[PDB]
Amino acid sequence: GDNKGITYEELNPERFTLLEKGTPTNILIDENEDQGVMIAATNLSEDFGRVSGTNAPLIFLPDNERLIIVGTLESRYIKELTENRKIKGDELKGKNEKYLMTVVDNPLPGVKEALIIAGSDKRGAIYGIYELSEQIGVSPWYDWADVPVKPQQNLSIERGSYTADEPAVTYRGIFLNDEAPALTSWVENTYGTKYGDHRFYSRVFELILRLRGNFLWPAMWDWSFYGDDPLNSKTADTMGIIMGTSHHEPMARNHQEWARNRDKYGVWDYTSNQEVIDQFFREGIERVKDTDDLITIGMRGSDEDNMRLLERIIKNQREIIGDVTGESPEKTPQVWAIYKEVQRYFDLGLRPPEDVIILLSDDNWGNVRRLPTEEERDHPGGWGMYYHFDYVGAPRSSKWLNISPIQNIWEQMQLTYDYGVDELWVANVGDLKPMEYPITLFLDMAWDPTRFNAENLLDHTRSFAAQQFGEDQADEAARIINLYSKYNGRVTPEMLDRNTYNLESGEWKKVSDEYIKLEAEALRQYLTLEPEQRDAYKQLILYPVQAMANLYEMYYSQAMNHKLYRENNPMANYWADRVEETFNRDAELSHDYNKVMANGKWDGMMTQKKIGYRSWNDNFPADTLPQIFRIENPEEATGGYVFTARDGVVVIEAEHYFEAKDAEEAKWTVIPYMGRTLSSIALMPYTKEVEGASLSYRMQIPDEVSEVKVHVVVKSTLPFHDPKGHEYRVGFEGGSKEIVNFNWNLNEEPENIYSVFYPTVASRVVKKDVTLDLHDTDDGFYTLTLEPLDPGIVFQKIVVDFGGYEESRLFMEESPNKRIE
Amino acid sequence: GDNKGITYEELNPERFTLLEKGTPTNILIDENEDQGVMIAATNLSEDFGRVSGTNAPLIFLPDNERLIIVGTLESRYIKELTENRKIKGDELKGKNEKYLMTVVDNPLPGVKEALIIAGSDKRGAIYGIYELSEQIGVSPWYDWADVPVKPQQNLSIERGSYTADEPAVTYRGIFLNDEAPALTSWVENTYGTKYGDHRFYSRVFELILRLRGNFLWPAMWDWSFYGDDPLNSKTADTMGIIMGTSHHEPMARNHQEWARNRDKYGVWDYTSNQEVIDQFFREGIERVKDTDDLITIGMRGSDEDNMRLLERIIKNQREIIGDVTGESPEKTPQVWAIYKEVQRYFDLGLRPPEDVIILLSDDNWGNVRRLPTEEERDHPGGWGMYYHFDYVGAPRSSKWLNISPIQNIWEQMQLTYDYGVDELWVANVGDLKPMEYPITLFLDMAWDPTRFNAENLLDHTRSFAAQQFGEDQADEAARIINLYSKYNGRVTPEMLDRNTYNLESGEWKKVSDEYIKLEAEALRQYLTLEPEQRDAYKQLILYPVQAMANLYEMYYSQAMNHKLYRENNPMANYWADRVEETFNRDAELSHDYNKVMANGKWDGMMTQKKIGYRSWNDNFPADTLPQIFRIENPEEATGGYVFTARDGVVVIEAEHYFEAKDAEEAKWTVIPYMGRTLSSIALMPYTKEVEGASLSYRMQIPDEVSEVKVHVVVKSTLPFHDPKGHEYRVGFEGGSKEIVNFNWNLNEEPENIYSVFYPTVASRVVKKDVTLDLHDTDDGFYTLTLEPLDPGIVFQKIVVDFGGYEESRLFMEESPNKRIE
Ligand SMILES: [Ca+2]
Ligand SMILES: [Ca+2]
Ligand SMILES: [Ca+2]
Ligand SMILES: [Ca+2]
Ligand SMILES: [Ca+2]
Ligand SMILES: [Ca+2]
Repeated sequence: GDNKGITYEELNPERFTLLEKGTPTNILIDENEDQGVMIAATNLSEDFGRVSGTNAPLIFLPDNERLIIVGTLESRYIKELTENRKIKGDELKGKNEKYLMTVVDNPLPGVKEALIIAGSDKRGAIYGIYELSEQIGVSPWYDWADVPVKPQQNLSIERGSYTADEPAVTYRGIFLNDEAPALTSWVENTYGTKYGDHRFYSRVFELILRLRGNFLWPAMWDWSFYGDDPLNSKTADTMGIIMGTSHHEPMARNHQEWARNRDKYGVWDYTSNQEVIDQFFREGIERVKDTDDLITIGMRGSDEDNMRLLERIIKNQREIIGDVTGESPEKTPQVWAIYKEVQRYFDLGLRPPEDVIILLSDDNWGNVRRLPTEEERDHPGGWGMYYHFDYVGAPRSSKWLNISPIQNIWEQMQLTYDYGVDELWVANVGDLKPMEYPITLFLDMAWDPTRFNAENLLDHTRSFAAQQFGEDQADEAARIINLYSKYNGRVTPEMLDRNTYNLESGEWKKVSDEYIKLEAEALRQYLTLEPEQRDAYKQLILYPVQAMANLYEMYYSQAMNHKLYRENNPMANYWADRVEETFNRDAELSHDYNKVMANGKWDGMMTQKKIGYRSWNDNFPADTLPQIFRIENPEEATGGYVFTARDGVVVIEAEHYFEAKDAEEAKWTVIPYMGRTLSSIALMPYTKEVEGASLSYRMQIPDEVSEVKVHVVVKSTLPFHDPKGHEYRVGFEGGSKEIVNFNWNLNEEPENIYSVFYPTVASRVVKKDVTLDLHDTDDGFYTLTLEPLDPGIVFQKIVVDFGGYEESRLFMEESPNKRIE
Repeated sequence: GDNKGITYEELNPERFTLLEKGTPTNILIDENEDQGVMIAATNLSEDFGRVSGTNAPLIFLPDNERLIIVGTLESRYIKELTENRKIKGDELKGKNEKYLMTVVDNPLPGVKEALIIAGSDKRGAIYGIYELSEQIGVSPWYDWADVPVKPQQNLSIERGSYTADEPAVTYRGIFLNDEAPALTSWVENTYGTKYGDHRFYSRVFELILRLRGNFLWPAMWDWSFYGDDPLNSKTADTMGIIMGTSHHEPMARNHQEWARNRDKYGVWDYTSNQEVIDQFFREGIERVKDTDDLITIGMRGSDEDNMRLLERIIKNQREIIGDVTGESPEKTPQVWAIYKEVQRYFDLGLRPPEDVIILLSDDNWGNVRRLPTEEERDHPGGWGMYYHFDYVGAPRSSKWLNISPIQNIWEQMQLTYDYGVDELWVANVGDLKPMEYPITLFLDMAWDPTRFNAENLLDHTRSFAAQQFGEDQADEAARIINLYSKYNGRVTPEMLDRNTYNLESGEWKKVSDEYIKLEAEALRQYLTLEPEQRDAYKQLILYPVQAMANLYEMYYSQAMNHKLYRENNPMANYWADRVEETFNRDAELSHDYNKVMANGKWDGMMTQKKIGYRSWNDNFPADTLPQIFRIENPEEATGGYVFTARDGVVVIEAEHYFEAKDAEEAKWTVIPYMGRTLSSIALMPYTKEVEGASLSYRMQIPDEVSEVKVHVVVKSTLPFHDPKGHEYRVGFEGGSKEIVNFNWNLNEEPENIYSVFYPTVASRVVKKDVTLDLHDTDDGFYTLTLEPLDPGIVFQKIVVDFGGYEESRLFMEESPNKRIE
């Protein structure tokens, strides 16, 4: 985490041994230490168990000659080292959330050598403990993304003095929100509770602390953090998480505490229900009195009368705080949120009391609305920013996957920090998963925005990947995380549909093929992993990539189906099938995530519907098959194709004729897939005469064109029946025709054998061209005919060329066309 | 194989039980049966072992009341059933290679019920036995492609009478050729022999017989089938394989028998060394006297004197055959090959004796050169066709993978059969692997070409896939086999290079992305397989697909590297890296095939070099890295980009400026990957004034253009500093400029909030356009400048539009450009 390259997998005299032949060195702690530090030290002890197979013993007396000595500045053992100048206590005293990690010789009598982890306060000590956890190899995501722990037999750590200094943002954390159906289902499946209890939140707290955050807004759609379980707040307070509430939840009451008793409580109008709402406020403050939770103040129900009533609500709330806490209101931390109604009041002069944090919000889509000017930056209480990775509302909700590329988060948050907003940073994380990477980035940036610039963003992603998957996997894993996040930034999954990208220009095909290419790369990486890494890889990379590449292909296929159905081309049916198959594959992938991956550990987390949005909300029953169209009796829907020119050319796959007239006995037969592109078409069988047979093609050409060059691509058939060679006649109906002999020189005569013969047969095709004058027509429509004059001619592709011809192995993209009857 | 849907996985009173609760029914055979039939029956007995865990007992007396009774028409038990009209003996007597498979009640006294497998001759009986093998689920490829056998506890087979009738081609088989280094290395690794001995060939024979072929040309570059091991011919003769030799190996002597003693033997000129060469011929015929091998006749060293000497050689060879065999020469089967020199002699009238098969050849690339006319079809000896899946020679060798799509094989071989060529079909198969599928198709077609037409080719591929991988895998496995074979038909791997496909038109990207998409589909299928199917899938599908998709991407990357290096664009370095990585991946894939897959069983088979061809032959040391180019000091090779218009537009990724002038303090900073396409560029940090800063772009426009529409795409930044909004100035240097305010209406005012505000911020970008008159310039070069007037403007993309603009999510493909200094 903080300090890279200081822990080694083998021992050394000038390094400090953390683990030797499977035996961990013991951890010394003051048995009366802050309990949250003790919990973290117990987690560290188990972290040594995950590494080596045996927990590091947690002792209360220096029984041993080598020790890991942990604690706060005021615990008995740490206090003794600072007093004896064995540790630079000045670097910690008065500092916020800071640790000092260093090896010292003879720290205590009877102890020869120790690693010291001293915190300026309880969170500083917890953070230093979790730094050691990451050194020995336990990712913050070891539980919440199943990131396995590499087993070890020996670990040593370099001497030196290490710290993360102080955090740059005072309160750094997350907001569980948009939490139904995913997080709520997962909690009910895991804990049996239709609410979040202290078991669930304890698990959330440990993750936030390991990530070095300190702050949480709890889930509140249909839950109440404070009311549902009395141990919720007690656990948060003990463990070291600062709790808060969102914008319109004043005075440490969760919204649902009012809603669940809306009939008993009244109006929520401060003018009529004033003493009912005052008592509401008071009870809340009483619940939190000796915790350090952040208190939202204010309220949302003429302009000057509104500004006055809000002024009264606030100073009323602050006398209630004074009353309950028994000390002046500024001794309790407070936050006041700017929303639309009160944004006007602010610009007219309205400010909270100056010790109060003023919380700003982004636009629900990751862009900051408003930042302090140089005159407003003065505000002694400072400023907050609320940022979205997930949103329910306009113009359409995004509830499914990560949509927040790393560049976007950084670009707006670096602006936020440079304008002086550094008291509170809190991110809407949805159900938490699958926002694991943007959460890590956002908290790391809140710790020290200074270490992030444009040139080094991806270094962060790389270190993240090396932590989750090992050095040897990190470059490629980070590349894929960065690139899929970028793709998801182009358009949310919920707003992606058949019309998002340009079909005719090739843009749709490009972005669909490129997402599938990303999937192929993720699959190759997946196959190189050890089995114990697969679930973490699926959660962090493979499922978002596979689900998005499948979703892109579904809508790309739908647009392809609609285009071909309009054109009356039976190929629409193939694309209808692909829409069905990909749509079902979406259900297969999320079934795997919920039920099979990690033995169903995350069942519930991936139940959000995403296919079938018609408005902004997800109030449709389930994932729904995108509408598709089918051509009845397709194998009889042939011929009748008419082409329009495009870019100085008409390019024609040979089976898309207008009409075909057969021979006596021999019939035009298309050979599916044959040749370089669509197919081949030939008179079958090769034993009958071809007299009178023909293929004809209908095409529109701009009347400005007076002569064309016709290219005809056929299979490199050799002259098996007659060494004169095969000929066919080619020309426009009512105009000039020429006869082409395409293989007279495909033989082993000395002048042919290597100059032409072996070159064209190894290529498998023959291209010939004639130049034909274009006679005048009233409508611009022409009929090109192909009359074979020998048996066995396999026609494949035609291009009539009047400027736009491009040399190419496939003979160019087919021009626009339609089918008739 | 022959009869589908007649074997069931559970028992039934009206079906015949082959396997019951793990116990197989016994196989009755005449203990004095033809030994090759006995070997096949022993293989059938072991096939029941692979299915159920216990071999079917092979007995010589009807000890049991239910039996599988097998044998030739003249074996004692079969002979008794035909005599008692229990079997329709008339349907078999006189017939060639035909079996009858049918359930009969009370076949023999003491036997209540039996499945009878009666052959018209030894191969007919062997074929009927192997039909039952496929019914119970043992693929012909169970050994040669590790196709696993589904375990069973119960099998029953429907009553009825089943046959494959008689084969349509008399001799059907393969030619091991181009066999070094792959097949030779695999044989040395597996058998320790620098030659093919009877252990190796016995394994080849069993495969050919299970595939229902009967013919082999043995490996002969540096081996001698007849001379290297005396059991080679004896095993072929016993087992039932007809042996032959290639065109210029007359009289059952392999070429190397002459070459290894070229100093002792002389000239190989029938005029000078006549009695030395006569004795050569005689010894050969003596070796084969009572086998049924096919004898090549003729010889290759004025025109009328040549036709006379060849006439003399032939009738000389035929008196030698008469002498050795003691019977007239026509009682020994003979074949005479047409090659170039003697093609003239044929058209002047020269024919072999009329009992001799006249062997024709394709062009070494799968196209038939010459077929009999209606007058020549008369030839009583009939005709052969030699067909290539592999070739060493012009214009360049193809030695690595399958290059023969199913459509091409069928289209030429159906022609071959319809013109009366049906005595000998033999395919050059290289090292045999990896031609497994075209071999199966080619032999199946030789058996009965009648059942193949254009509409049903892929049904064959589907049945093949269902046999190797199960019903549930068959559609998808066949789809991939068909599509990769088609791709390999476009250009051989050896002739593919950076120049094969069109780069500028998008064709190269298309075919590279589509091969990778095929790989992604193969990988998804691979993950659904049972572990015991993985090696067969890798051999038949995953390795050819992965190796080709990697090879395509390597050369596509090389062409991309060369284009960007020419343009002096540092992005060439990324593509240089991809060439290196893909080139090494080619070595990783074949290492896996040789050393890891199937525990190294096939080590040697995939050692052919394929990257580095400069001429027709593979006489370079090893796979060699394609040449790539790198730009030194790349992160300082920025700016200086000049664009040329294309298709009525100039499309510009914002970081490709010509020059950038910074502000006081704030500097132009590109944010890699940010936005929808290449990147974003912005003045950093957002706290300093932007006065005087600019980005300028140089572009050439046709002088016919008099006004343009300029689109500028920026990030949807909101007016955080000033609700007036952000502005930038945009215009041409020396011409008109306009000022754009791009976010004045991005707010929650009632007229903005849902009409524009939430729509554009959810899209993350803002596009604005101005219309600017185009002033005259002598050279057609223009400079467009972008001057930001507020902090925090994130520029992303520009398009100057004069006709060619297309609405698109990515704002079109960047126009041609170069970098300067
Ligand atoms: Ca969600
Ligand atoms: Ca501050
Ligand atoms: Ca679903
Ligand atoms: Ca080979
Ligand atoms: Ca015949
Ligand atoms: Ca190699």
